[PDB]
Amino acid sequence: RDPDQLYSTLKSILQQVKSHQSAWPFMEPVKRTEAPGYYEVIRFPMDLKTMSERLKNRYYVSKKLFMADLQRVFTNCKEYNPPESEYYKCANILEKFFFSKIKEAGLI
Amino acid sequence: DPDQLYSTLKSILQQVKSHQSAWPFMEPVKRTEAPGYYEVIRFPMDLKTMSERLKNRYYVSKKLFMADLQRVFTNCKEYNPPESEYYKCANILEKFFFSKIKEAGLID
Ligand SMILES: Cc1nn(-c2ccccc2)nc1C(N)=O
Repeated sequence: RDPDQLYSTLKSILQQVKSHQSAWPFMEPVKRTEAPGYYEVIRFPMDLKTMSERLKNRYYVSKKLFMADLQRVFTNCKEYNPPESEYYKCANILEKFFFSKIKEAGLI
Repeated sequence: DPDQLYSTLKSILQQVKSHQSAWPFMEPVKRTEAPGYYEVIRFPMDLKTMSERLKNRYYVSKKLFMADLQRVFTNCKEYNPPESEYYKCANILEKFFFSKIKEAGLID
């Protein structure tokens, strides 16, 4: 009602974010191969697989914890990448999608 | 050497407040104009409050400043529809903000 309604709603939102066509940069921990020096620059890495695990592990006891993890994915992307890069574009597209899903669910 | 941070922050904040897309963010959101804003947004922020905080010597680190200004954008994006003028302004100004922060070496 309180606790497991939240779990179901977050799982649904997170699964929908993950299936979106712009989610592909964010699906797994950034690979050093593909961004040597990423981990020198970004101090709190986050990605959607880590979020899936956190969710499964019952970490997301509130809306604000879930929002902070997902928002971190986007702020990492915008800190690391130039504004006209495909990655930055994907972040803003997926963020719009995310907020519509949050609103659609009445999450508060 | 001593007031270097203050000077950098003041310059960044001044440029952000002068930008043509800053107008939605210049002052606190009024309840009369935004139904249930303060039910949904728990950490309101605006650029007049940031100006005060800065004058008040609250911004003792780059991280405190970046968190406030990022909050201005994320509040807007959560609350408003994704094709609204406000949402468009927020992302424009957010791109501007990340470029100014990078330009000043305050991250990377
Ligand atoms: C809502 C909203 N309303 N306003 C607003 C700004 C200026 C004049 C009148 C209203 N800003 C926002 C915002 N930044 O979310």
